[PDB]
Amino acid sequence: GPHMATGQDRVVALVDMDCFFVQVEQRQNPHLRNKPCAVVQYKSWKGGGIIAVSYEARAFGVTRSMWADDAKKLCPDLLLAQVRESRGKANLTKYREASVEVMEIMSRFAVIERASIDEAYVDLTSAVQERLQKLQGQPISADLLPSTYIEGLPQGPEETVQKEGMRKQGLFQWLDSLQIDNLTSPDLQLTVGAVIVEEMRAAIERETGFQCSAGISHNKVLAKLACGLNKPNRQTLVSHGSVPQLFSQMPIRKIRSLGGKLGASVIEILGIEYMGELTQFTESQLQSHFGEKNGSWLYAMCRGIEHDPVKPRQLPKTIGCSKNFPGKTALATREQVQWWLLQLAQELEERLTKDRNDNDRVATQLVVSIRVQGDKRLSSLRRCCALTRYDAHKMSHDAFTVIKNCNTSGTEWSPPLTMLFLCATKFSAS
DNA sequence: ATTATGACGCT
DNA sequence: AGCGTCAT
Ligand SMILES: Nc1ncnc2c1ncn2[C@H]1C[C@H](O)[C@@H](COP(=O)(O)NP(=O)(O)OP(=O)(O)O)O1
Ligand SMILES: [Mg+2]
Ligand SMILES: [Mg+2]
Repeated sequence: GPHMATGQDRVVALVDMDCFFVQVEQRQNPHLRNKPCAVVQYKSWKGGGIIAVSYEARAFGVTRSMWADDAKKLCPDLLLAQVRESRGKANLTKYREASVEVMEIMSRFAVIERASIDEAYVDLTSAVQERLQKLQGQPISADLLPSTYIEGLPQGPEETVQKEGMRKQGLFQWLDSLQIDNLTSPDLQLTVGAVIVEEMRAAIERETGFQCSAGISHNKVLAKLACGLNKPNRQTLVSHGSVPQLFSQMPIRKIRSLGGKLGASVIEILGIEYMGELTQFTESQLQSHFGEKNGSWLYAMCRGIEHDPVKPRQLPKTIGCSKNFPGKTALATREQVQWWLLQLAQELEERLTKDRNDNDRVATQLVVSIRVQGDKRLSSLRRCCALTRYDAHKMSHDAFTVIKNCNTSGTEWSPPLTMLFLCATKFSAS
């Protein structure tokens, strides 16, 4: 009763750009705007591999990982923008720089955690407290929440046939039920968080041209889940009270970290399908199947409770360059391996020198990873060496020295390499 | 031949 | 340190 935590202590948002690489290309090329469009990498094999898809193109069934030639069968008028190629490889610099634009705007509002190139978590607890104090007892107008969905609403008892009418009816029920004179009300705190996130999203769109979606809840897992509920160009508030019904039909795999083998094991060992079904197990039972850490996490998460903090980190902690060499193109000679290590190392040096100038830090460790032909894993081997100078020839020579004894017999390289990966790690202030 | 590349856990 | 998992 009075001592059971409810996981309502924080306001956390997850902001995620809508079809991000597509919007970057559409801002640059107005002919692509408001059209079925996708971003592709590498044209020669099957038209290239799609890595981002506009919502207009998704309506035809175009998806990430599809070959462009196959996407064109579903959507003959599909427009395509190609990732830049430099030194024989895809180069993602344009999208990293667009990401920095968005992250720098978000960081004006609150401390962010960079979770991917196109999304960040926001800890809004302090910002909400401040807004609630300057705005004491004032009601919250629906006009301050023009793109917000309240998950689970409307419920109960004609315009509720179009989606915007449903959105507003749900929002009206929520606001009509708020206790606005209670500064410690979790529901009120989430609502003010949503007001701030509307402002944040308006600033992003105003200052970059890019649209995004967002989730607002009490922790990162619920904010991430909420964000996807009403994409694109909308934000969703998931309250603590909404959790039982939301989770009652929510496949386990939809919760972040449960989309792989662990979630599969939860389903198979417990014989359940939905996140809410987890409430019927004791914490010790869950720890017995999934380990102490996972068991405690699952016990809390199925009740809507999670404590993982929004880490104060706007910048990536590693800077890496990778290229696959599939099928017949696998690297089979020592000259080949050395040339591609140099290409990767030259891109890496460019990115590292810029990083040192921008961010006052230097990487101190170089990690080299390879995949051997026939291995299913993303890395067949990983070895590190010191990164003492931002020099591409030195980095590539060192990488070759750490991996060269993976070569069983030469001039020749066997078995052939199907992936090379260089990663700079262990940054220190400079 | 689903690529480029991020974070973090385990031992 | 090096491998495994999960993610966009
Ligand atoms: N598996 C992958 N491989 C390569 N690039 C990828 C990728 N997944 C995503 N990207 C790149 C390309 C993506 O544009 C970007 C962000 O990924 P999302 O946030 O998962 N998806 P998006 O923003 O496109 O659409 P929306 O969020 O509206 O559903 O990262
Ligand atoms: Mg996105
Ligand atoms: Mg994303």
